[PDB]
Amino acid sequence: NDYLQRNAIREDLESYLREMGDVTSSNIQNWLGGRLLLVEQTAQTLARDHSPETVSALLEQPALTSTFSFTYLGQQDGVFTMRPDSPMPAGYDPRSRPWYKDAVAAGGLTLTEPYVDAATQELIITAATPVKAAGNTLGVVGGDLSLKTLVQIINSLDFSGMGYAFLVSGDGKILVHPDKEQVMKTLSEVYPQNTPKIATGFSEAELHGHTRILAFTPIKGLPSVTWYLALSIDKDKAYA
Ligand SMILES: CC[C@H](C)[C@H](N)C(=O)O
Repeated sequence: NDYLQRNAIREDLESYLREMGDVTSSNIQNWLGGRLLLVEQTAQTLARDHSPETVSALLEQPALTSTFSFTYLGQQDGVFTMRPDSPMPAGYDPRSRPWYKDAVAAGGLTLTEPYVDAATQELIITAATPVKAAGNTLGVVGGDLSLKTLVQIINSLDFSGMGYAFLVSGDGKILVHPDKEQVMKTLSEVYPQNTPKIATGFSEAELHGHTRILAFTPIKGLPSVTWYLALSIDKDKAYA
């Protein structure tokens, strides 16, 4: 009867959303991965040669400057070198920054959560890794990514007009979202009454007057972090 057909329709939809979540998660994994690779390659080059002349020429290579807003080296002694140039706030110390600390704590590649950029003052995410030469940490290489760029990547398609995608941490922190007002809120703040759980399937919740279906897919291949690709789908539209 109705209930079994209700379930048949629901499972069909969940199957479709699962597919979508999978290949969308892979897409963002692979996009982020190319950037992680540049940072890794850059740090490994610097481990062998970090003279001021090499640092300058390296950070100026177009494969970096056309990929990141800024690419930079923060050294163990606090010295900072960045391309391209920017006005910089007084007091700046790269060793105090989230990207530096996250990279050293991970002992290798990392992605920060959004943090307030020192110069542009906007939220950004950074790919970073320590520069290690024979066990000696010389400093950390970082490359900055705009949140705007990331929302574009995971929202390449509009899911038949059913909804959109966002990024969220395992602890429920919204990292990247089409709605700037939702960024760095938690799932619990956005959904105080009936909070979607990250494990391990599908949830309904109410947003802006409408029932949405939320589904979370792990993003693999992100070193040191546990992030999910979330689909947020208008429920009534989806079943139509
Ligand atoms: C100017 C920005 C620097 C390079 C980095 N994104 C930071 O805020 O620490």
